Amino acid sequence: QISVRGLAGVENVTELKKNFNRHLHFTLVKDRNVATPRDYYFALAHTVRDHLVGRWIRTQQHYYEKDPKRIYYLSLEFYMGRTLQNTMVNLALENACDEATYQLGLDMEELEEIEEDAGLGNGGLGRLAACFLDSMATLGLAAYGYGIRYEFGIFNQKICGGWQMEEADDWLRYGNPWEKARPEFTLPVHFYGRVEHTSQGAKWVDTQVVLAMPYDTPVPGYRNNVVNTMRLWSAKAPNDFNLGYIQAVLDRNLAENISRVLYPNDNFFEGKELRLKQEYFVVAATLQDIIRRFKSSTNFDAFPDKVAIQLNDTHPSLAIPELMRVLVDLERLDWDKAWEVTVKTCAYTNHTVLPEALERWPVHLLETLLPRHLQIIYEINQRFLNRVAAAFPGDVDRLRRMSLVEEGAVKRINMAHLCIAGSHAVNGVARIHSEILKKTIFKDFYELEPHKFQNKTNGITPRRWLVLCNPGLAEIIAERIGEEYISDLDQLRKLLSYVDDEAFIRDVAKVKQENKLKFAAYLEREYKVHINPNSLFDVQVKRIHEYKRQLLNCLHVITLYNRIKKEPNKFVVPRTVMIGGKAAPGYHMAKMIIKLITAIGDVVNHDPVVGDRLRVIFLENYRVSLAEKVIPAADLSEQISTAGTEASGTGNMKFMLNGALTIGTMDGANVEMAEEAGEENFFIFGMRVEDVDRLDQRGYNAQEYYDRIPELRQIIEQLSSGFFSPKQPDLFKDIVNMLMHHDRFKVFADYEEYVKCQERVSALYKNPREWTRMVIRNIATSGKFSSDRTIAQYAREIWGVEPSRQRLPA
Amino acid sequence: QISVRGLAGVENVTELKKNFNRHLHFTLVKDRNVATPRDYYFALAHTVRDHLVGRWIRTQQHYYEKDPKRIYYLSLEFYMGRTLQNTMVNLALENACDEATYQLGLDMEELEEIEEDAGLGNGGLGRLAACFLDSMATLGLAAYGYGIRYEFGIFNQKICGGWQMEEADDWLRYGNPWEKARPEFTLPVHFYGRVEHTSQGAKWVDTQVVLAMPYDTPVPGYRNNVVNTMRLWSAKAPNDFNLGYIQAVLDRNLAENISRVLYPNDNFFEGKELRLKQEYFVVAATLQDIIRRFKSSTNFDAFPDKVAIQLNDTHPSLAIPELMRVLVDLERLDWDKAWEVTVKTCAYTNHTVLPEALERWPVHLLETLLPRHLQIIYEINQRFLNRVAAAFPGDVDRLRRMSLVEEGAVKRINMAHLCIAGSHAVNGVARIHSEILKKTIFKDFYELEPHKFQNKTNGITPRRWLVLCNPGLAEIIAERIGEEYISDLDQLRKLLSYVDDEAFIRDVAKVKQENKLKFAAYLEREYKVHINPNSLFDVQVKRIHEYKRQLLNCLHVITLYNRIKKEPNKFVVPRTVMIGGKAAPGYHMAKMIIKLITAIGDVVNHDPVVGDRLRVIFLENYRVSLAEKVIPAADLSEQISTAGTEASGTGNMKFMLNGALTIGTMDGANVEMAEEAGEENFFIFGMRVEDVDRLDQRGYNAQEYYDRIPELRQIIEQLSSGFFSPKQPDLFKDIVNMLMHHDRFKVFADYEEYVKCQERVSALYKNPREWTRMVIRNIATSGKFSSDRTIAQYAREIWGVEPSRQRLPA
Ligand SMILES: OC[C@H]1O[C@@H](c2cc(O)c(Cl)cc2O)[C@H](O)[C@@H](O)[C@@H]1O
Ligand SMILES: OC[C@H]1O[C@@H](c2cc(O)c(Cl)cc2O)[C@H](O)[C@@H](O)[C@@H]1O
Repeated sequence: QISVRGLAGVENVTELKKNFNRHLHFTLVKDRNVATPRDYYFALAHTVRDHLVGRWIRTQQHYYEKDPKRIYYLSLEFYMGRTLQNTMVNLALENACDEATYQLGLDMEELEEIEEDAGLGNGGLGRLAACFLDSMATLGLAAYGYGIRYEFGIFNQKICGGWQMEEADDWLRYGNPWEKARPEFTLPVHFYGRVEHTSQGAKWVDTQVVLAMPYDTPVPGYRNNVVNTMRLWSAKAPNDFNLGYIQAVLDRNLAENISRVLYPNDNFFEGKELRLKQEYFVVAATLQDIIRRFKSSTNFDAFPDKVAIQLNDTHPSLAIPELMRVLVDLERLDWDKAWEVTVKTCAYTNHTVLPEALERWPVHLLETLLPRHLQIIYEINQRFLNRVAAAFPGDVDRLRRMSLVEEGAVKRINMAHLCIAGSHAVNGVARIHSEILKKTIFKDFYELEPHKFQNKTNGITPRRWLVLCNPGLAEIIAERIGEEYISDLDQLRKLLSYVDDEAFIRDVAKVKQENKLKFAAYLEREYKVHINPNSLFDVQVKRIHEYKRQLLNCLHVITLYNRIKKEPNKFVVPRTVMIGGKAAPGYHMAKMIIKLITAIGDVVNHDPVVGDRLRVIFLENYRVSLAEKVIPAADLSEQISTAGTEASGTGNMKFMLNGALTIGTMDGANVEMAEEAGEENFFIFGMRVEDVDRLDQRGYNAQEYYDRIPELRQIIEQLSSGFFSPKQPDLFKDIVNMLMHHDRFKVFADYEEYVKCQERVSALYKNPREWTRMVIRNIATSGKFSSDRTIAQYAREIWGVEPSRQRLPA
Repeated sequence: QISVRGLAGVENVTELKKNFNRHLHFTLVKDRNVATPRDYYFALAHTVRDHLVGRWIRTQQHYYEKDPKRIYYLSLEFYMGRTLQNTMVNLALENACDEATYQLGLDMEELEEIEEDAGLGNGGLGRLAACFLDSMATLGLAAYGYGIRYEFGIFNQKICGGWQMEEADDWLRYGNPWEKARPEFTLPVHFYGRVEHTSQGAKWVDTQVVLAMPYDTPVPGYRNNVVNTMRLWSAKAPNDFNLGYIQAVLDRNLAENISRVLYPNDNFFEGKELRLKQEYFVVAATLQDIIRRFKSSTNFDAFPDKVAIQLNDTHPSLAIPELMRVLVDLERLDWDKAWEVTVKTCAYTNHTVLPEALERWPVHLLETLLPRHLQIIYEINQRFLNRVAAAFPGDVDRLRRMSLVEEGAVKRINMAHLCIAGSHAVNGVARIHSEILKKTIFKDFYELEPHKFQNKTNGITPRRWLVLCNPGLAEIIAERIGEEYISDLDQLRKLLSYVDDEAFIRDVAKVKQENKLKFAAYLEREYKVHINPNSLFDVQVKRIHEYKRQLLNCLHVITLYNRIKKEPNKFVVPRTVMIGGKAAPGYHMAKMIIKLITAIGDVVNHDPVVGDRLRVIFLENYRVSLAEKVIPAADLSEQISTAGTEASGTGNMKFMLNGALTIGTMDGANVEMAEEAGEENFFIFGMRVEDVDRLDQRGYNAQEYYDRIPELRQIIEQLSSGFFSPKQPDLFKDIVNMLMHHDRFKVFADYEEYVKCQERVSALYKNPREWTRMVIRNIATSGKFSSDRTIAQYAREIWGVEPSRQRLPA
């Protein structure tokens, strides 16, 4: 149908059809009379998978022969989403499969909806890893993603009576056609035990053993015939485990619980033992696999020339002392040489400055679980602090500030400090974030080793986040400037010469309207809710957190409602306000915010005087597959975190690429986005980081704002009195109390500027032509935020490898 | 190479080779450079599996269109063994695959050894179910095997210091290519809860739900293109199970433990709750599936015309009250009508008379776990005892004897009594066993309903137990009489006209010698033990139990050793005595018997004076795949259970079919075997059932035998003093004490006759020609013991269906 979706040749369509029928018969053991729609999905998936394997085998063969430097990306999260469409896009198979399935009497889009999301991440950090894998394959790097194959991913969110309910994400229930179990590469991982010192070094003995079994998933590059590997470990008990008899067999579950479930916290540290076991499990298995592959190329001098290990946050920080353990205890290298290799091999990416998100493990936990690693950590600390002492003699407070060991009630290890000490590069994820790191939390470290600190602004893959989810927009762009931009997003700048082109303006606007109509229909079909497709689609989708300030959005929504009630017969630009996202199960305040949103909807959506001028919808079960639907449909993107709290954001970039305008604070990547597009083409409001600092020094008093803003006072009084909860008048007392007395994120301080800025948004929306022209100026300058750019910078500036756009033979 | 293994046509071999290469590439994602031998096995398995699916789909389609009466065989055990070779044999693919793999540079037998046994059974009962499935498919019956997909089958047995060690049988580790998950047919099973009585009957409420997910395995008939289904249920937690968050997800294991492990007891009742849950789980899921299939053909009058349910022992006895529950509570049939349907549908096979093996469940367990079923059981009992009271007025002791409810310390339900009451047919498994049932334990029931009681003598499949495991013998037989006997074993009688044929005599003897040489080499290659291939192979392989009297064998072995030590330079027929089998983990005495066997070996095998004249080997990890190796190699089959204890035996039939002579008591099927071959061609010794009864009435005193048999006295003195355990002199005190004071199985009483009979065996072995002639007379009369005969009798006399040897189209 559309050009960017590839060729549907006679030979190709015929071959796809026969292979579809072969899989239905031989693989699924079905015929057309008994086949379910799910059987049809699987037949398609296996057919597409067949096209991957040839390239997969030849890619890994190519790496064996050429022996390039290998990049190992270690993460506890890979938020992959669905694989079928992505695979078709990257292999240029989409139109051919669409035609083939149509001729078989099937609708491909319907089959695509059957695939479960691979939900092995929480949000931004997990999705970044997924975008990064796509870009590394597209840029021809010999890269491997290593993680855990969780049996249960992020929970499915149900809303019951306005409250979030969690249910297990049993994503493997029907099987996963994309993964290949590799039980032959099973590796042992050790826990507990004790340390013995001999004549020939230390020995870690009396350990409990858990097996790590790898499952490999292919990662196709964009039309370059490269297929890299994501290797995910699964926990298995050894066969003599606990070996009355029946109980011993049932107790195997204990060991296998390591890979059972993803911790559902985003930007929050929960110091539970099972989480620590997960972190060591991934690191121990991965490092053995790395070293095995290195030896099959004795002399570890060349190790950093052939291996790069990227630590995604501090979660795999144990890679540093584990590498030291292997090099010193097992390979018998001297400490100083081992340390040189480790530092040159490892690099660390920081993703947050929130104190509650920083990993600080109790010494007593590491003592029992990983006694040898604790010893190595102490030795690293001693040697590091000796360097600090020599550099800044007599500065005793610096020594205590920089220590890997934090003293106090319980002694803890600061994992971020470990990562900096043992890595040759430390990077933040947006320019403002990387500056904050050097100025505040890692200032001491920056002073000691300034060369270590870098910036790598985040990006998103234009394959999933434009071509896949928004083919209509990708097509009208390709009509003007060709197809090269899909792997070279800077080419979108060429669209600036079309900002006054009336044909293009109409097309951009048409694509958005189509996206909005399709999404409006989806809301009725799957959730029975009626919305006006001509209204402004005002959307905030992201994890529910206090710092992300969904509450500030709520205040604006109520302001709009109160203004309509005050002057009903006055014209207002109609809005559909959509908010979605999951709350961590134990995060009470975030759960209360969800309830508030639904409660506001309950009042607003049923007020006759409001009509179809204002609607508030909570988007249930926000996840990658839902993002692919709602983002192309959005008009306004809400990126309203308190300045200095959102390290980067990536949702922001997705909205920019898909034709939404942004209302946002000067936080994270918003700063660089506004810089690229021009501040006049962005809706910037609120405190800058410097203004937040000034308020903190003076002392933040929310009462001041309540006293001086009558509209804000009305809302707080409505919340307190039970306007949005008539049967439970005091339901939102915790929210009001927090807002009034202990708001770390200064919601009130940005309220006036936010509401004023929102008025400017509504004004522009009244003029469709000038709204669309500003949209074009955004899309056209979004090129910097391709993860291809991000990965190219990592490759050149951290890993020491050159990216390549050259094809491998088909 | 050999005729019975089928044709290796040019077209077939070429096609197999290309499909092998396709699976290696596309299915396994490997090439010839990285492929492991296990990859080669899987490529072969997938290639052979492809040939099954066409026939599988068309068989199940045929059943849908023709709507025949369906046979449901319910068992907690299916001891299937390996599937690859069996599939090739039944599809006539063995020579073609052998040729194809040879041309690819691979040895097929080596690949066959890679397959794990499907060890989902304990011994005789589990293996009978497997033989039965083969025969039902071969006889063209619309039959379904229903059971549990245990994650862990029978434990692997390791011998350490002469002691049995158990390790988990992780048989699914590498995947199972034969099964097909059918998550679309997932069914809920209910546990616990309580009963509510309404206006419209009883209701079972507040239950805990476990999901039952089916996995289907194909069962090919012998060259008739029929492929039936074995459906095995796997336990799954529902997604809202327990739905802090992490613990709730980890607790899903509790529900899923139902299908985790096979209880490793054979012929022994362990009244554990998890076992009861397994028994209900299989029954509840199966019956819903049965009824679903029946409704898709309202009126349950025709139910018994379209459905037969065979209960394999009492393990699935809950099918009776579960069918009543469904019919009465859910379908709203009146009691009397529901009961008529149930009785006409169900039939029960008894497999034991041992009191310790009979299932007697505590009322308090059923009360908590299955409250509605207990109520139904009481009502069944009340109505049944009313019939007994009317038939035998005033006989109050009969009422208490026949009750389904046993009074005492703890009230129990006798599951065997339930089965008789609720089945239209009750059968034993050998003529003597079925007579014992009518005369002793079920005498009261036989008097009330004589028509109910039948015999169905057990059998074994001649596919696995001759063609597959002994191709050399199958071939020399086919040369003389053709190939028809493989599905018509009575044709072996034609071999009687060859008993004086010198060519045939030499061939039979040659095949045995070849089998013995191959097995002697196996013992060195995989277990580093040296044996003399010219010695008599004296083998007892079966589960270790007191009733099977491995101890009587031990006494004979020591007698032979003591006789050699007394007269070293006297000639004795050389023997290799092989004993193998697993002991239940909690069965202390059986574990002590294994230790005794190894201890005897330790002394005997290292005595220089003995030389290669006597060897004692314990066959480690006895299982189906090992049976296929050792049985064709045997000269003498030990079937020496105390008369009246072995219900049938099936190992006995396997040895008879494969050219071993039998030393045995007149117990189980031994009686019918001796009858078929002629008593002169069998080595029969010891007490008959009547002699055991006379001894019990008088009182068994073992001291009498000790006092009057000096050779027996010497052995007991050797055991007591520590001759076979010099470092632990009292190691075997428990064994001596049991033998002397509390031997339920009268080992001493048969010792003299056993030793005397063994002398006659040695005498015959000295004359190879007359030994072989007797062998021919055994093989020739083994036809009755084909499971095709057994199943034909079940079909005609119990199920009311006609078997068919007619092909379905290829
Ligand atoms: O860098 C990817 C994303 O990581 C997010 C992020 C950082 C973390 O440290 C953890 Cl544990 C989870 C997470 O989603 C940041 O909040 C977001 O600003 C950033 O865009
Ligand atoms: O009928 C099959 C076999 O079942 C055996 C047998 C009977 C049982 O009741 C149980 Cl629980 C397990 C078992 O293996 C009998 O001991 C044997 O004599 C018979 O040949």
